[PDB]
Amino acid sequence: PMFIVNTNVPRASVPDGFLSELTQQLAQATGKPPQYIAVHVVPDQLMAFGGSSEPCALCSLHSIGKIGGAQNRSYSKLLCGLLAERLRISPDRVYINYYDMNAANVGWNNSTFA
Amino acid sequence: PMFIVNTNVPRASVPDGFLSELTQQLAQATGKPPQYIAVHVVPDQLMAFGGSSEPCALCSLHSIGKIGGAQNRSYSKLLCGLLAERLRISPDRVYINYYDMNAANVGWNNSTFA
Amino acid sequence: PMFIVNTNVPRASVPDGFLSELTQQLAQATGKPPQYIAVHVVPDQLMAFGGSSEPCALCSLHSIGKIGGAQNRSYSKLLCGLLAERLRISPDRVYINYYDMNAANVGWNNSTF
Repeated sequence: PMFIVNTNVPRASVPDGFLSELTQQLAQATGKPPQYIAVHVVPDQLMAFGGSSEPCALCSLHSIGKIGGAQNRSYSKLLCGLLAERLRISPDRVYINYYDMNAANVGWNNSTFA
Repeated sequence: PMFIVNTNVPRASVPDGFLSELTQQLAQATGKPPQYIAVHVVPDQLMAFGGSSEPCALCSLHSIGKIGGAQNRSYSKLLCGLLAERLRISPDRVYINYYDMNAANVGWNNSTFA
Repeated sequence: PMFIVNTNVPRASVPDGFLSELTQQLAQATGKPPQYIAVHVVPDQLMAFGGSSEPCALCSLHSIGKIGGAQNRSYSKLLCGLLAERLRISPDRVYINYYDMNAANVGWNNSTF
C-alpha cells in the first residue's frame, strides 16, 4: 500500500511522527505488514478546495487489493481522522482517490509483483 | 472534480487569481458546483518534455463521470488555453491525463461518494 | 510516456543529465520517440518506506499502450537500476505504478490523442 497526501498546511505543521503513525495505522487497516507500506506527505502546496485556500488535502491510496466499496468507506474515516487531528484539516476539505492496482502494474525490487 | 498542474514555470509566474480562475472555468466545463472543485498547482518542478527544459506541464483531471472522448477534447482546449495564456506554456508541451473515477473510489468527509 | 519519480534523496544528489538519461532510456524501452517523453523528478520529499526514512522512491509510468506483464518487468529492472546507480536508492525501496492510458484520456496540444 502506498499513501500520498498533498496539502497546503505548512511543513512546520506536519508532526515529525506523522509518516510513522500513518504507516502503523495503514498496516492495521489494510492487514499488510508495516514493512510493505509507503507514505509520502507534501506540504506547502498551492491549492484550493471549493475556491477557498483554508487547509485542505488531496490524497491517494494505491494497493494491490484491499480496495472496494466498504473498505474505502472505512479508510476514509481512518484517514480523515488522522488529517484532522495531526494536520488540523477539516474532513470536508479532504479528497482521497483509491486505486486497486493489478500486481502486474506494480514494480518493486527490479521486477513486478505478478 | 480535481485538477492538478505540475510545471517547471517559476512560482512568481503563476498569476494571483489562477486557482480561482481554474475553479470557475472547471465548474462551467464540468457542470459541477464550484464548492466541490479542487485545484492544485505545483511550480518550480524539475521536468523535461521531449528532452527539453523549456516550459512544460504535466496535469491530471479526475472526475466522477463527465469524462469521455468529446468532453476531453473540449477540456484540453480549455486547459491548454489557460496554461498558454496564464503561464506561457506552449500547448504542445502539455499533457493532461483524464481519469473517470468510480464514486466508490473517491473518499470525502469520512465516507465515499458511492 | 510520462515518468515521475518522487524521492527523499536531496536535489544535490541528482546528477547532471539525469532527466536526459531517463528520456533516452525510456525512448529505447518503450519504442516511442524521445520528443514525446516527459520526465519529472521530485527530490527532497518527506517520505517513508516500511517505516524507514532511508533513501526510497515512489514512481509512476503512464503510457498509451506498451504496458503489460513482461514489459513492466523490463521497465522495473531498467528504472530500479537507474535509481540505484544514479541516486543510490536500493531497488527494494522503490515502488513504480504502471498505467496503460486510453488515447482518448490523454490531452495534448489543445486536443486529445
